[PDB]
Amino acid sequence: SYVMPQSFAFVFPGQGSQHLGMLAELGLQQPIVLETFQQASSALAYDLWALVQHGPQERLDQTQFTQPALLTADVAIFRCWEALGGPKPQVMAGHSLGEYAALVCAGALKFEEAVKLVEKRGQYMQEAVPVGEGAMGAIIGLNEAEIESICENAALGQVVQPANLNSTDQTVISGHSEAVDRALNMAKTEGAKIAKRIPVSVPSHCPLMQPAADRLAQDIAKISIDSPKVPVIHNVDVVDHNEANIIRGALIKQLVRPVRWVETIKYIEEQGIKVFMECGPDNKLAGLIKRIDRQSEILPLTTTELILTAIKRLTH
Repeated sequence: SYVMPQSFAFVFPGQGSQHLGMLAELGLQQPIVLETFQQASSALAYDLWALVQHGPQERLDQTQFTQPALLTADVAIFRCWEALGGPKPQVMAGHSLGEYAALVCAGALKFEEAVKLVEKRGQYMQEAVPVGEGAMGAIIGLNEAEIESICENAALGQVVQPANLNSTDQTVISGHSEAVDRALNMAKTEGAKIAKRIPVSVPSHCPLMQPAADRLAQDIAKISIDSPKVPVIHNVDVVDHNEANIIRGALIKQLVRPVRWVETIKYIEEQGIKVFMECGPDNKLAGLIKRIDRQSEILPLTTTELILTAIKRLTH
């Protein structure tokens, strides 16, 4: 008899969630995975599946490859969810690059257009800061206020600021490499449990990305955007938007402003949604969400069995 399904959100991972061989199992099980990668490959003009399966590692980890790889992986998983009978989520959110996946899956952006766009996003971001001059760092155990103060004191004329607000006591900072190091050292001085560089060159979500944002804005103006059919909560402002130019603004501003992930998760939970499906490879967002709320449930979707389990959970 009738069972009201649990409300749920899809969360789409970004950078950091890529790995060689990702989706290999799902790719054997579900023809739509290879078809999706074929679509992406036609847009990119190289065999993306081959790159993701065989690498090399260093290749996959370069931004211009990571971005289309992860967008494609996230969309492939969404398509498998739908193919296996999964219903629409009540809301979607993606972490940085993941926001593009959310917009593709919400029907706002055409997949192959988005693939090309995120390749450009990666290319432009890579080029924004000369090699070695930027950095990102993870700080665990201090709150945002404490970290903001640290960044202000460490900057000394350079850029360093909160970049990803990931969980309540987990923040990534971004900026000039020297300033990031100064800030991380101050964070340790102030009692951070961890204050460490992350292995990226590109200082995303800070004003050093402005040159990339300017370039991407030109491309984004040319891409057709439809109103999302499922609300997508944007990183930059923690709200959904229906209007194309407002979505464009949100995507461009995203590059230079922090990813407000903890506020996004809190917003979703305040709406009564405590079941999250991680629509992509790896379990990085589950890690964050569980820290934000230990009572939340985050379900992986990386195999047919996991997808079917997740679908069943909605009514059981």
